[PDB]
Amino acid sequence: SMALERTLSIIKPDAVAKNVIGQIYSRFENAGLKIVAARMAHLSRADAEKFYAVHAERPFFKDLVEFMISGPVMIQVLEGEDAILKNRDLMGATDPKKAEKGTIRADFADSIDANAVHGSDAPETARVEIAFFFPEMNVYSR
Ligand SMILES: Nc1ncnc2c1ncn2[C@@H]1O[C@H](COP(=O)(O)OP(=O)(O)O)[C@@H](O)[C@H]1O
Repeated sequence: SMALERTLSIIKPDAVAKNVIGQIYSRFENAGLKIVAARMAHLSRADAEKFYAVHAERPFFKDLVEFMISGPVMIQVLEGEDAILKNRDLMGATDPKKAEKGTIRADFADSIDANAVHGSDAPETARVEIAFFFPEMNVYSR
């Protein structure tokens, strides 16, 4: 057995607009991950900037923020064995052109400029990202 983990997932505005929330949810659920918190939201500039602070110096920072506030997102906490890595494996590489066939990014995105999904990349970032978007009373382990 591996540790039971929680990770923060975002279906970005591109995939929400494509109306493929359900298909992406089924990738998680069929992989053995459970949706334990969820909310559709529309991020403010400030919140997007805070959430992606780690990339504040990167050349893509401005574009990322404008993209993430361009329309509603679907945010969820995924729980299961090895959830953090499992989610990342389902998402695929940052660049959809380089992502493996069958990943969410390969299947639902075309360029790095709009790449469908976010997932926490480590235990530490998972904790911070979950607490950013959900109070613990609105996360329901099962
Ligand atoms: N060169 C780029 N141009 C536009 N957006 C980018 C670029 N690189 C990264 N991004 C955006 O910033 C997000 C976070 O970057 P990063 O954490 O490095 O990738 P990942 O989301 O695969 O963990 C990416 O998922 C993507 O939406």
